[PDB]
Amino acid sequence: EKLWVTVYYGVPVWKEATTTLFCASDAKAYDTEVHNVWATHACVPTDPNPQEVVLENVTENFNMWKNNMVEQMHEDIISLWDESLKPCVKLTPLCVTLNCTDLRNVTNINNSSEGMRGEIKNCSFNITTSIRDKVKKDYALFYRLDVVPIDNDNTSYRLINCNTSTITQACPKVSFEPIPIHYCTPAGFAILKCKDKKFNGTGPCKNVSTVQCTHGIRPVVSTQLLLNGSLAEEEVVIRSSNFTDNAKNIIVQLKESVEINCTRPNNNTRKSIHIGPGRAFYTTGDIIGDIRQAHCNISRTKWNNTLNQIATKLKEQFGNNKTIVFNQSSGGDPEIVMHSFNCGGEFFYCNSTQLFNSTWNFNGTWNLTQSNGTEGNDTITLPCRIKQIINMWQEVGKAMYAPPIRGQIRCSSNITGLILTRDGGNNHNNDTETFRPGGGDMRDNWRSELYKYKVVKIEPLGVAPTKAKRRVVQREKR
Amino acid sequence: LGFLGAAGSTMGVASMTLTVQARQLLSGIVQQQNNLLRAIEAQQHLLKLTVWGIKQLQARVLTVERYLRDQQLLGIWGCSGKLICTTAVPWNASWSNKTLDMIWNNMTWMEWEREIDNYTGLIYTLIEESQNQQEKNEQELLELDKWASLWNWFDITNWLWYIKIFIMIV
Amino acid sequence: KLWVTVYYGVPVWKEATTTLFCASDAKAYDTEVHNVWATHACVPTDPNPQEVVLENVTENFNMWKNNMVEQMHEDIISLWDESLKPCVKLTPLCVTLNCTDLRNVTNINNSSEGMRGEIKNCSFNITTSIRDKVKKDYALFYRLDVVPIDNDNTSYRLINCNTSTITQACPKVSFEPIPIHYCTPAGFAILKCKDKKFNGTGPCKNVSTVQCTHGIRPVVSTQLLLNGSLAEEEVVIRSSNFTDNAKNIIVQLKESVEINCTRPNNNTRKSIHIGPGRAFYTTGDIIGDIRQAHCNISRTKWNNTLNQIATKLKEQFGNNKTIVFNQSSGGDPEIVMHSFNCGGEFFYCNSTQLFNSTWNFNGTWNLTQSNGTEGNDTITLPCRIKQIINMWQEVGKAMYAPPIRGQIRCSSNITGLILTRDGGNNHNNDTETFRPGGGDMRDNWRSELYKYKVVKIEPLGVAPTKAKRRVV
Amino acid sequence: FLGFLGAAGSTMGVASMTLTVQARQLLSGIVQQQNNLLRAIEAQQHLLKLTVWGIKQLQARVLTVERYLRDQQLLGIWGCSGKLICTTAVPWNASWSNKTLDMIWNNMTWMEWEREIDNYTGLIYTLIEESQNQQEKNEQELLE
Amino acid sequence: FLGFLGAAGSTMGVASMTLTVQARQLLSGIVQQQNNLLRAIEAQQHLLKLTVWGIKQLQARVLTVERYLRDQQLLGIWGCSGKLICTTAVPWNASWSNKTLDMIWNNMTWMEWEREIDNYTGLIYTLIEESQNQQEKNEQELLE
Amino acid sequence: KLWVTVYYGVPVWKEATTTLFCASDAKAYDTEVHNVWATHACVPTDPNPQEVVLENVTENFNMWKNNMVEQMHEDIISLWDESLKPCVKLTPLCVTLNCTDLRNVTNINNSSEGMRGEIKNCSFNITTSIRDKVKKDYALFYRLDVVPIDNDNTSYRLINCNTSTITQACPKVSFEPIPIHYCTPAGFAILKCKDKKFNGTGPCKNVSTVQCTHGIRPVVSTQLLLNGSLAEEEVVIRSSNFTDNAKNIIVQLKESVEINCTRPNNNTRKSIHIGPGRAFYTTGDIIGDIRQAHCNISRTKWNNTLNQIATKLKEQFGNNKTIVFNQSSGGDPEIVMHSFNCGGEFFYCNSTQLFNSTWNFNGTWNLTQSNGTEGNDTITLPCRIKQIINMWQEVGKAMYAPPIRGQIRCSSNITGLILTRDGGNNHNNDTETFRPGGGDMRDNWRSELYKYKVVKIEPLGVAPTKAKRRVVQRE
Ligand SMILES: *[C@@H]1O[C@H](CO)[C@@H](O[C@@H]2O[C@H](CO)[C@@H](O[C@@H]3O[C@H](CO[C@H]4O[C@H](CO)[C@@H](O)[C@H](O)[C@@H]4O)[C@@H](O)[C@H](O[C@H]4O[C@H](CO)[C@@H](O)[C@H](O)[C@@H]4O)[C@@H]3O)[C@H](O)[C@H]2NC(C)=O)[C@H](O)[C@H]1NC(C)=O
Ligand SMILES: *[C@@H]1O[C@H](CO)[C@@H](O[C@@H]2O[C@H](CO)[C@@H](O)[C@H](O)[C@H]2NC(C)=O)[C@H](O)[C@H]1NC(C)=O
Ligand SMILES: *[C@@H]1O[C@H](CO)[C@@H](O[C@@H]2O[C@H](CO)[C@@H](O)[C@H](O)[C@H]2NC(C)=O)[C@H](O)[C@H]1NC(C)=O
Ligand SMILES: *[C@@H]1O[C@H](CO)[C@@H](O)[C@H](O)[C@H]1NC(C)=O
Ligand SMILES: *[C@@H]1O[C@H](CO)[C@@H](O)[C@H](O)[C@H]1NC(C)=O
Ligand SMILES: *[C@@H]1O[C@H](CO)[C@@H](O)[C@H](O)[C@H]1NC(C)=O
Repeated sequence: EKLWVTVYYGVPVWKEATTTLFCASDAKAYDTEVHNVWATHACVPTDPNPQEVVLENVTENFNMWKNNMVEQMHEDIISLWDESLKPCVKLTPLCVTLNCTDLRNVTNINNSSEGMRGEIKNCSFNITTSIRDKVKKDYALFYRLDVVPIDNDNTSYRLINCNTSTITQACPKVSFEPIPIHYCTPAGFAILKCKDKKFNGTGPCKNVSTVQCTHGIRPVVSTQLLLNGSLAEEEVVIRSSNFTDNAKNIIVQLKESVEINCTRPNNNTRKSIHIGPGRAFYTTGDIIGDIRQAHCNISRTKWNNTLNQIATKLKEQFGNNKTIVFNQSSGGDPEIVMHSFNCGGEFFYCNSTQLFNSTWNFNGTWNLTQSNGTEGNDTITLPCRIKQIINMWQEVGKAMYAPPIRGQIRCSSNITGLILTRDGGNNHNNDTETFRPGGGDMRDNWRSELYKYKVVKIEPLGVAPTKAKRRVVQREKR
Repeated sequence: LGFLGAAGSTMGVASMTLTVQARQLLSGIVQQQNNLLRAIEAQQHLLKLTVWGIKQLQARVLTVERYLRDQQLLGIWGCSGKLICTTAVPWNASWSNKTLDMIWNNMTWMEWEREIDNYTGLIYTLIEESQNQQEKNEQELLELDKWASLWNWFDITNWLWYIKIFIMIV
Repeated sequence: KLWVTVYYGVPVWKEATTTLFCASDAKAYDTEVHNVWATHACVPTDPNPQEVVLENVTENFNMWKNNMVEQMHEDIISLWDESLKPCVKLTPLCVTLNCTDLRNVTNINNSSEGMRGEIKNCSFNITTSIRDKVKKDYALFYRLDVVPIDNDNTSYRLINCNTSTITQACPKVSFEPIPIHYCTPAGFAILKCKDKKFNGTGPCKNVSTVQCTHGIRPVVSTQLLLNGSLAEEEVVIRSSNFTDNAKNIIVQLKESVEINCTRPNNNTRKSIHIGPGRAFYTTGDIIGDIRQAHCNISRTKWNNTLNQIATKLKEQFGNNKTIVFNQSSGGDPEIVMHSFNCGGEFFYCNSTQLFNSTWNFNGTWNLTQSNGTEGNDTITLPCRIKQIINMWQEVGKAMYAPPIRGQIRCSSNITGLILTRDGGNNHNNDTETFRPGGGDMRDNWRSELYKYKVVKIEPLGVAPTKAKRRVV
Repeated sequence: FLGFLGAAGSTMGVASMTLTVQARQLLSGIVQQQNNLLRAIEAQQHLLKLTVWGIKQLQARVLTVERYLRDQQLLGIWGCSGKLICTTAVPWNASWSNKTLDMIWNNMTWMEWEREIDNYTGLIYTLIEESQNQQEKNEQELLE
Repeated sequence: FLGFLGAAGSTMGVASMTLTVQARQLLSGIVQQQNNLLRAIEAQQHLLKLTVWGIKQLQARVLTVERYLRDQQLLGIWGCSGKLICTTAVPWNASWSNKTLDMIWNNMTWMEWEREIDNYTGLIYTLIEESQNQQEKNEQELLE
Repeated sequence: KLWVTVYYGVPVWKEATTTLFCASDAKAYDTEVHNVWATHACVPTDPNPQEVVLENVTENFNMWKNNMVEQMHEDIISLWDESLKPCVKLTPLCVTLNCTDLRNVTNINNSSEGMRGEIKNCSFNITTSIRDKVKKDYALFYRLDVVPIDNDNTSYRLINCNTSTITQACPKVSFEPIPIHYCTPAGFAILKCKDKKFNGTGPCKNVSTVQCTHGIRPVVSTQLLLNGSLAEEEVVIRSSNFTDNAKNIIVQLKESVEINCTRPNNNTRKSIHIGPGRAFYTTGDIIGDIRQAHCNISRTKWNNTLNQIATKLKEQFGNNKTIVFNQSSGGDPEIVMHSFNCGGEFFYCNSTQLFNSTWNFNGTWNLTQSNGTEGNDTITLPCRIKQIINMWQEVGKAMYAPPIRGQIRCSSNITGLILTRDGGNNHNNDTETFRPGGGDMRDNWRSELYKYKVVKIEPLGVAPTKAKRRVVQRE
């Protein structure tokens, strides 16, 4: 009946801790030696076979809002972007009055100036390059949004954020293509994966596994609709900090991939004007062919069902006997008001009014509408304005100019999630709930993937009472 | 696999008795990973302190500290030899008032430590380390025995082969 | 017969020089504010420091050759350098500065009472982020920040302009000094003298060790040590060579003297844009009468304080001695006039009413007591503001401080004095003189680090014993 | 009982029983024991992008890691890697301070005894290195 | 490192003479020695600060330490963390080599020896630690 | 029975790539004021280095496939990046320069010297820190660093000003090369091929090993190799593919040739303050007249050394082929003119005289005799001076050398050549046309890291034995 401490190295005991994660991406990118991605350049290779064990009989508590991974991932992507644009030309010298004459395409009225009118502004200006004593008059086919009327004059515009921020042009060579990034924990640490088929933002996650490396979390930054992300399993899942609270954002994860065909159907000849010693400012030379409106194609039926599905879950989350309004964003940052995301290296400010507009009766028919022909289903095209000057999402002092991508641009992203925002607005006799689209927080975008991951440390050493005792005998012979 | 698992299995379960194996595997996985990492750093050689570079560097240091600290304790406790090591320190009812069957067959390792954490320090950081210090002293204090050394020398004088000759006669 | 016995963990330490790290209090974290000294970067301070005492020990100390002083000298200046590194450079700001006597054209507020000239309302045509736009803008520069130019009664310019850059201090960063705990890496330790009186260099009977220094506020002050540590029931005087004059004389006080300092000016902030995403902050309008900055000091307290110091100095330079407290002869305003930072605002005070004392050796030394507060006018120190500040060891690299919106209130604790013995021929009359000193971040560091020294711990040890390695 | 360096003034004998106290804090350090911090910085976050202090803390860490390792490596060369108090077969030398064990362990403190042996130390270390060579050689003959 | 491998790799036998028992401890000894010399240097200058060379030395220090650990970790996996030359219970799968033990030790150099085994060398290591477990499981039955 | 036994420290290495740390005596750290290629960082070299000779060891060394050359190149470039990072930039100085008054006295001064206005009393309406006030100043700029504009016989600018940023190097920083010992970390080793002459790639008979490389000077030169190493008993020609014409021909000499070089002028070092805390450095008149920089080569020694190289070239392409040392083909001046740095000052020396010799195997030559020891033994190299150095790899990132005060004198040790074989139509004529080359600093490092090869150290080793783990078997 005598127990003595017996130290065991390798006991299966762990503790919720935080550690410096390291990136691990496929080596193929290193072999291609493109090294144009704003990350992955020095990112180590990934274990060909992911190593995961089943934590059976285990019940770990998981909290998305308290997942330090999201905070770290946020800092990582923020720095990676800064790192990439750190050594690239700035548009600080380009800060002059811009004589923005409308594109000669206005002379070609055709049909409402072809696709769009005033979207592109052939602006001219006086610049001082490496030669300071000598000034130079140059023209740049800038788009709208990037220009702001200044003197209230007809052809008097200026680069947006000329004084509010320092416009830095991202090096044209660099490529803004998110490639599967796998965050990995160092030895003595382990990412816990909420394996539960369905899991609310916070709470004990039953079905649970673990990984030493996150799945390929593409650092895709997109507003409202989450493109190219992790699809929900079987059931669309809505996650909020405080659903009843309005300020809080609402993370809706779609179970099915709504493929979106976005393209920039304009053949573009890119130009470059030298501004500063060994510094060249890239702009657009000419829009060869009729100027057409950039647009994205999405099956109404698919989206109609997707809005039907989410609506049901929103009803389950709140009052199943309440009305539900998908009103469009109530103003705010252009990114928040209109779906935005990167495609081919150009950010597409695309309208999403058509997407978020339909409403639903608590007792309305809940059937999945089928297609009624190519013309019947058609596609939800979106008026898109390309804003090259892109400001930081959480800082005003920093803004980045975007090099024009020469030639036709086209992408095929999968819609995998949607950020919404509940607004009670004193619903008359309640029985109503508005869910305008949300976005603008990169963290929110990262949570959509780390929703299951949870970093924990490991403690192999362990002591326990055992009838056995250390034998005081020391002499080998006696 | 890099993972011990078997956390849910309560202490004493065949898995908890076969932990040694999974631990030998893990200790090995550490090299399988370290060697892999080293091989790459030899090829890519992008150890440049980049955004990921610094991360990799911090990560490398953390792993070393983890391995070193756990081994240091083992060494001071006189347990550097193998994972499992019985010690001479008896358990106090204050540390726990449960039968071995309870503390084991009934408690999982995670659950167990949780209760002992309140005493974990006094158990090993103090008494256990002291035990070894006293043992070490007694060792050399017993190595000054003159007759023992002379008899021990006699053993090396024949290198304990005389007994083998007896076996040869047998 | 004996055999070497390897003893691991022997309690033996040796003087060493190593890098140290700061461990700021976790309360600073909670505040969630950007400190210039990166108090947030500093690791959390261990709740209770371990001050294990080394009994039966007599460790010698050398405060004048301590590495930590030099190491921190660099650490504090680097912290400032990296803090103001990414801030507006105020480079284009310098141009032609046409100025007026006061922001008030006449006695609009208090021209008569207001120190005429202290405003020097200078106007200038600066270029905004738009390269093709020039704008006339006005600003207020205390005489200490404007130099007459072209000998034009109204033409002036920034003081350290032409010579070096004057980057404005990033406005978000706070300059509130937070206690800092320099901690030794594992395998290293800091030894602390507990002796109630310590010369600074020599043996120590009460010696303790700490893995972490006590909290030290990195305050930079001249002719004075503010918010510093206190001696023990005795003012202590330390100098590498007391019989030498140049060697600045460090004094640690046993009693703290309160110093209330404030800016009685309600000021506003004007963000003149100078460059894309670069906003220069200046004072827009002062709301009300203009009152010069000052500091309140007790007569008796300061009197009693000097008395004790004077005695210590006679005990240092022969009993029979007359300690004459003179002021600084001349040199950089930094070391001529007592200067200190207050709520993100530099203050140059004329401590003439703190360093004016002859005191005959044969005089009443009875501790002066307060009889009537009305009669005991709290010494008021004439204080001004030098917004542009300059590095102490470097001619170039000057820095600007953005104005703070509103009146500022400070109340630090006098805790030390820096002095410079001058061997005037009058010494033949035993009239010892100790002019105020300063001008060296190191002198301030030596005052707070005298009791600490860092030693590497060597756990490896050998010893002879009758025990022998047995093969069997 | 005694603190980290509590046996500093204690005789070599008394201090010999407290060796573990120091050995326990050779690698154990506040920065290393931080693990997860109650601060936005997580495991030194990212060295705060190599801050003035981030470097210091990083550097200070490597010195604790290399130093402890160096000390172990030594004991490892001397064979008694895991052991704390070892027993060498190196015969003692009279020149190394002709003193009786009573004075050494009941009077001289480790700090004092070291200062004396400092003059002749590295030599002893080499004598152990070659003694293990002889030991390994002898053991090899037995293995054969 | 002064006498770093003072004697070059001869026939594994001639190399496995006193040379191995000595050079090994001398090599590891001088390795620590030169590492200790670096400690005095960085203590004397303290100029190593994220410089082209400062980053080089910092990464080099980390490399050496982690490469030392991997070697020692491996010794630990097959309970050989004590003696530099530890025997195992694993027999030699003739597939690894048919070479006469004499030749292996009389007409073969370590440099050549490892290559023909570079394929199995890793396979062997796994058997070495797997057996260590078999032996421990047996020790776990010897109840000692 | 055979039981595998683990052996620690088995003498086995493997070609590896490892980060190398510079090790210099740092004897210049005491002179903290003086900084050179980060001398302070370089940890002091071991006072007693020992080369362990690898007896009965043969190894292959690929002087070209040598990672060290690559690392040195990256470290050398990064060193310059760090040195120029905090230094000033001539961005605002790229103004229209009214370059006139080539020289004060176009009569007695330049007179016969081929000066023809090398320096120019160039004046320019540039601003200063005052910003508001704009002042015109005059500074002598070398015709080499200046480029004419509008051909108005007046408007001029800096050769790279419009297309490249010029960063003024900090004057306090010296550019004297110091011995840098590239030391490998523990667990790694640098093999040393000790054959008398090494083809550059192949099995090496004599092989040794070093913990650190021998002192290697960071010398950057073109068409020549200065303060370098010497060959063994014989000039050695080294190339990746000699029979290929493009591959640069690396030659290493067995003996050294003194190259007395000096700028024989007393120069006043005028400095111009432009921009807050920014000061440009230039020349304030030349004290006295202008003497053209020149280099002294032993006429006979050179004749002999060239003959030695020629004989080896015969041994490389058949004696039948005549060795024709032609002058540089053409291209950037850096390569066209043997250009090096003297005492922190960059030279540009015409090398036509040193490369104008046809060594026809069919012509008899009994070496050369310096009977006229006094005179007629100094091939005076017409040396020009340049201050604006362009990055050897990129178009941008140029650097200005602040003028040095007084006469700049030096004496290096020619220790080899960098040559270029030409695909001429005279291949049938058998006339190996070899012309001097340069512009690739990697070659400079190869010429010194040729005898080194970094390899990993794997101490752990396995070996079958007749012994078994019986000791631990019983527990
Ligand atoms: C570096 O050193 C070399 C060697 O000294 C100098 O060049 C050689 O100089 C010698 C004279 O000292 C030259 O000799 C002359 O060559 C003529 C050409 O024929 C050559 O080839 C035939 C092949 O059958 C040989 O038989 C013959 O000997 C030569 O090698 C000969 O026609 C000359 O013959 C005689 O007549 C002349 C006068 O016409 C006399 O001066 C001679 O003494 C002799 O009686 C003679 O042999 C030799 O050709 C040179 N070689 C080259 C490569 O040009 C370099 O000039 C020197 N460089 C410098 C810069 O100093
Ligand atoms: C065992 O060793 C013997 C000796 O090396 C091997 O026999 C040799 O086989 C090779 C290759 O075909 C021949 O070139 C030799 O002539 C053989 N020598 C002798 C002495 O017979 C044999 O193959 C080995 N067996 C295995 C399977 O390892
Ligand atoms: C230098 O020595 C190498 C050998 O180390 C010679 O290279 C071999 O030459 C033969 C015949 O010329 C070839 O078939 C081989 O392929 C070559 N390489 C090897 C590795 O054997 C070489 O000819 C010598 N000379 C030069 C200029 O390289
Ligand atoms: C102080 O000195 C004065 C003058 O001698 C004397 O009258 C008085 O009693 C003394 N005591 C006090 C008030 O300290
Ligand atoms: C530059 O321009 C100013 C203003 O016209 C003039 O005074 C000055 O002489 C000019 N300098 C040169 C070099 O022409
Ligand atoms: C070169 O060509 C000549 C022709 O005269 C021939 O005699 C000689 O052998 C060839 N090769 C050598 C070794 O020079």
